[PDB]
Amino acid sequence: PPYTIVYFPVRGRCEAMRMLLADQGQSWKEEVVTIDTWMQGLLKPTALYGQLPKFEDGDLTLYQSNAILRHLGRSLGLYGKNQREAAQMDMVNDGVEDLRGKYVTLIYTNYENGKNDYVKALPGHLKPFETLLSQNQGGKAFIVGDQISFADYNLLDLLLIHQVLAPGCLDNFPLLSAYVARLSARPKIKAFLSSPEHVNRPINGNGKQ
Amino acid sequence: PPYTIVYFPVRGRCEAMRMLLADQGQSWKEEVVTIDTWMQGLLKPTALYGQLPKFEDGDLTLYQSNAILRHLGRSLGLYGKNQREAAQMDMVNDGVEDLRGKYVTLIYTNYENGKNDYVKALPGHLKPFETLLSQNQGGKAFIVGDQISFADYNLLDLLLIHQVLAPGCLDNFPLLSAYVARLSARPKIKAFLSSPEHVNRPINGNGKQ
Ligand SMILES: N[C@@H](CCC(=O)N[C@@H](CSCc1ccc([N+](=O)[O-])cc1)C(=O)NCC(=O)O)C(=O)O
Ligand SMILES: N[C@@H](CCC(=O)N[C@@H](CSCc1ccc([N+](=O)[O-])cc1)C(=O)NCC(=O)O)C(=O)O
Repeated sequence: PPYTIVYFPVRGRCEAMRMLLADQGQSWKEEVVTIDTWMQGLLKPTALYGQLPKFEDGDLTLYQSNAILRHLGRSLGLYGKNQREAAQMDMVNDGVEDLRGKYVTLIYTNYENGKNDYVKALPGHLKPFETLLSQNQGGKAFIVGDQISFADYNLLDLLLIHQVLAPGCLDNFPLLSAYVARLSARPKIKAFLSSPEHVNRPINGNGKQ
Repeated sequence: PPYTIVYFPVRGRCEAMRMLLADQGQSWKEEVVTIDTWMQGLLKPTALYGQLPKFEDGDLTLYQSNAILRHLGRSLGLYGKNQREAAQMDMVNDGVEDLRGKYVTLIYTNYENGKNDYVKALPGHLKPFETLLSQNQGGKAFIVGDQISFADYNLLDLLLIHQVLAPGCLDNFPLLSAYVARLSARPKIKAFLSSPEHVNRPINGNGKQ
């Protein structure tokens, strides 16, 4: 530390890492970048891939939301207890990222014409996570092993935004329903999710959610 | 170990991990899955995300190409020397993945109509990697630090397949050109790139490259 998140005034690819920091009792600074400021062209060319989020942890400056999550995982001991768990956590997180990519593409490029096919195809994309939960202490612990990891925060966010997109998408996925309920109920996440910083921030950069 | 790769008969998302294993002096088995076998629908339901590659390292079964690369990185000491390097390697690999994703979309969905725009947009996506190299011992070493990492193999593969897509795309990226040449010249990679199993394998699954 200190921690700084440099991002658009949205939840997007930062709410997972924000929930992570909150739940871990870490404080951080938000450097909010408007599109107006972004369109000025001063910051964009200094970013590695010309994109946000950008994250600072003391002397370490990072880009790529999942690299940031993995760094937080390794540094804060949220990357499982062993080599198997670390690999399985990567496998989970890559799955989360696949579906997030499909979600982002829908929201920003094809919402009106593509939502119906998306929500229709969604249960097939959520089943893997229910399956993962089913094979880990009957879904009563975390996505991998018995301790919270970076992969949990990301999957939790993915499930949260998808409930907004499709209200009852988790009714046919009991383990994922209770999982969302259980992790959201953790005191520090509970507090974060009800905080003005979170509540008064749109999920995405357009209207669409 | 033992190592087993379960995949379709293409280079695709497995050539990087193959070059990794080859370069590290590791042997592995190929379990080639044909469209016919996939269609018969016994293996697909058992795969976590209904997709390949599937990877076995002794008792550990994995899906997700990048999770496999990260696992090989962690277990074979190809994940840098410290926290900073590990995070920067993740930042590089995620960038490689982003571009590979765009590549896959071009190849498999919009090759003819989209190739023109893809190639004109390509230099903007290659520049970050040239910049990284220029800032790491003047491009004389690896993408991050002075030892080969899982990120190098993934980047190397991505660059190679783009040299097929756009013959001269590295002309204006001299450090990447030399980087490709130098890594390709590593005896075990040089050997692997000539080997019939690689040479006889098509880059993609639809016969487009
Ligand atoms: N692979 C990268 C993807 C990063 C990314 O897509 N960043 C978007 C913002 S996240 C999605 C997003 C986009 C826009 C807004 N907004 O409010 O304007 C909010 C969120 C961006 O920087 N766009 C600016 C640009 O490319 O020039 C990662 O995981 O970090
Ligand atoms: N995020 C995953 C992506 C893997 C993936 O996309 N797998 C696909 C493509 S394999 C490479 C491939 C693509 C297309 C053909 N083809 O026939 O044209 C052949 C092989 C797959 O298994 N598809 C089977 C399915 O979904 O049922 C990863 O990184 O491993």
